[PDB]
Amino acid sequence: SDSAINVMKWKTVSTIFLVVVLYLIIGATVFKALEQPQEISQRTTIVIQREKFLRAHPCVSDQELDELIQQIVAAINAGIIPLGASSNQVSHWDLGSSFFFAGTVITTIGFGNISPRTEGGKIFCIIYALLGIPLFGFLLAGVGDQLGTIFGKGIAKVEDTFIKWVSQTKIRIISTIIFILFGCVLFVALPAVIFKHIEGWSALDAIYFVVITLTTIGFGDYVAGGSDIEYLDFYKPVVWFWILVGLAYFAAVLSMIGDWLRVIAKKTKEAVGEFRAHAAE
Amino acid sequence: SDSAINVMKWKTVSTIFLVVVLYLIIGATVFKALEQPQEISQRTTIVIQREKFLRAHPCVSDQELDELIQQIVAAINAGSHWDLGSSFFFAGTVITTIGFGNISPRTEGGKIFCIIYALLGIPLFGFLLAGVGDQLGTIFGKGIAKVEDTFIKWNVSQTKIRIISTIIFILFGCVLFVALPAVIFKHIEGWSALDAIYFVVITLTTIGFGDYVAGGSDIEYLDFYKPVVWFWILVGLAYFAAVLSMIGDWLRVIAKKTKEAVGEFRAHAAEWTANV
Ligand SMILES: CS(=O)(=O)Nc1ccc(C(=O)NCc2ccc(Cl)cc2Cl)cc1
Ligand SMILES: CS(=O)(=O)Nc1ccc(C(=O)NCc2ccc(Cl)cc2Cl)cc1
Ligand SMILES: CCCCCCCCCCCCCCCC
Ligand SMILES: CCCCCCCCCCCCCCCC
Ligand SMILES: CCCCCCCCCCCC
Ligand SMILES: CCCCCCCCCCCC
Ligand SMILES: CCCCCCCCCC
Ligand SMILES: CCCCCCCC
Ligand SMILES: CCCCCCCC
Ligand SMILES: CCCCCCCC
Ligand SMILES: CCCCCCCC
Ligand SMILES: CCCCC
Ligand SMILES: CCCCC
Ligand SMILES: CCCCC
Ligand SMILES: [K+]
Ligand SMILES: [K+]
Ligand SMILES: [K+]
Ligand SMILES: [K+]
Ligand SMILES: [K+]
Repeated sequence: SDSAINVMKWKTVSTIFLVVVLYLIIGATVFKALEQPQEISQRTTIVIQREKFLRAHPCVSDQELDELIQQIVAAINAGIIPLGASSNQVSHWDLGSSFFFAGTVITTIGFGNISPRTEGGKIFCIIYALLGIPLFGFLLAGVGDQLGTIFGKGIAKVEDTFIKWVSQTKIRIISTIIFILFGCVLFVALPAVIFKHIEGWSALDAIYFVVITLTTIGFGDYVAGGSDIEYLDFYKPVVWFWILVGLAYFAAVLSMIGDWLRVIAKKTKEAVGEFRAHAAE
Repeated sequence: SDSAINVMKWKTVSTIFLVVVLYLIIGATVFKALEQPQEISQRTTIVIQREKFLRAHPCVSDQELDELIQQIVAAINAGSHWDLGSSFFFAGTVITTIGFGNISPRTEGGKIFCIIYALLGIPLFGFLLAGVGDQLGTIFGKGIAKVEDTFIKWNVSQTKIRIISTIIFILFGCVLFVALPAVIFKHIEGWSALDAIYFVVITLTTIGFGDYVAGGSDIEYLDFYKPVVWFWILVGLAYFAAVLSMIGDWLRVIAKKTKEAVGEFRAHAAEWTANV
């Protein structure tokens, strides 16, 4: 009965699909609740700034002012500092910043502050990604293993001394607390602190940046290394290492969260099974 | 000997690490080769536009121009972006981890929710994309039963015909999830042929720079378009997940082969040099 299990499978995929549809709608409405207000205040007050300089200089043709801004915003995506007081500039595609970019491709973070303009750069980026991504995978997989076997020796010692007057599958609960507790210190708390100090971001922004980057979402609204500050270059390498090990960590963490849902889902599926079966007496 | 296998493992991780380091350096140098030129041409010609705009409108003094650009850079950090739909789109960029980021949260609350929404969303989406995988896999599973019947009752038989199947997967696959959608994008968005395919690959690999985004400009869109892209993403992401996984396995193989080919090169360099 091969098609008997296939009918069961399509029934599962579909309910999850609808759960995910529903999840997007909830999310959609909570984001627009949160962001539509500040957007409206900032759009009224940017038209306030506009009319102050629109009529304060009528001798500018005035259909060309919105065309000027289009030439600035188009050119900001390639990354420019168009000013008289700072017309000498650093490079976006120097030795290092192209090494950084290559990293955003293979990890699939893809911040995208810097991205290829040349038709060749795009064609190479496509080739570089398709071979790079799988390749990086194996490293991040091995970075997983090692870091796993490190914490494997770390729980042998702590599941020896906590052998008091002891269940097997309940000491699993105490281990996974030590994974999340120490884990959020090493790959989230401590690095966010460093970022707060070095970059000059808010406490929230750092942790946000940590999570957005290590989940490989990589908006790129904040980027470590991104501004022209000073930089120790003890710094930037330490971040490469952080990324290597942080991405490993979040891969597990997300995988745990995944399994918790599996469980929560059985429970809630059989709780509805109960709710129907009693349905008022 | 438990530490005997651990030393083997760290030896594996390291060579891969150095391969990946080396891969970034090659890549680094090919990107800078490619992009440092266009950067220099665009920086000269943006200072040409700057000094041209003082002269072509002398009404503007040099001191108000630097104040204007500060109000544009201020306004670049904001930009409706968060309408009914575009917040649904955003939520999608979070869970798929494409994360284009054309639209991103500014409010301290939006960031805090985004963190919570991502950590529970990402794993959840995974299961769907996993199931979308299965089904699409079992569809093409019936599709190869029929085509491995009519071609396996005659010419050159087994162990080479696996090579012909995986060509049919990639050939048809690149039509449905790369060629055909890029065409539609060329027509609808008005991108170049290259840009479409670039956008397809950048998005379906979940890299998601966001230098191009389907739906992103303020054009008349047909109500039918944007949903059809949601579906494409759902099934395209599934496809590329396998494709990347294949590419991964090819490397596994290429790596054994190249490891034993060096094993050969050494072994003759040996018993050609013992020959005195
Ligand atoms: C805007 S810029 O391109 O001109 N400036 C730079 C920006 C960032 C970096 C860099 O390497 N940061 C650490 C890092 C490393 C690897 C990965 Cl995947 C992610 C991260 Cl955050 C370097 C230069
Ligand atoms: C400045 S804007 O944000 O308002 N413009 C938009 C940009 C995109 C969309 C949209 O729905 N695109 C289809 C789509 C769906 C889900 C995912 Cl993950 C990716 C994609 Cl490309 C809508 C508006
Ligand atoms: C296991 C219970 C569910 C929630 C556990 C949350 C702990 C991890 C959060 C990491 C954020 C750092 C705290 C903020 C310090 C300024
Ligand atoms: C100084 C400002 C610090 C702000 C700390 C707020 C961070 C809270 C993050 C929420 C943790 C989510 C855990 C549950 C996910 C399953
Ligand atoms: C010891 C591991 C060797 C693996 C090297 C694989 C190199 C892949 C190059 C891809 C050619 C386009
Ligand atoms: C990008 C690198 C292309 C392949 C380079 C060859 C790998 C050398 C290490 C193999 C030793 C077994
Ligand atoms: C600009 C400094 C970056 C040096 C990189 C060193 C570690 C790379 C590991 C992939
Ligand atoms: C976060 C809301 C999910 C609701 C799911 C309902 C499935 C029976
Ligand atoms: C002192 C050890 C450093 C911890 C690794 C993460 C650093 C950003
Ligand atoms: C070299 C033995 C394997 C463990 C090494 C960890 C080094 C950070
Ligand atoms: C099999 C083709 C479906 C996706 C094409 C439309 C996406 C732009
Ligand atoms: C047109 C340049 C091609 C780079 C591989
Ligand atoms: C919020 C989840 C509801 C599942 C029945
Ligand atoms: C707007 C969501 C529809 C997905 C097919
Ligand atoms: K921008
Ligand atoms: K991204
Ligand atoms: K991005
Ligand atoms: K990603
Ligand atoms: K991404």
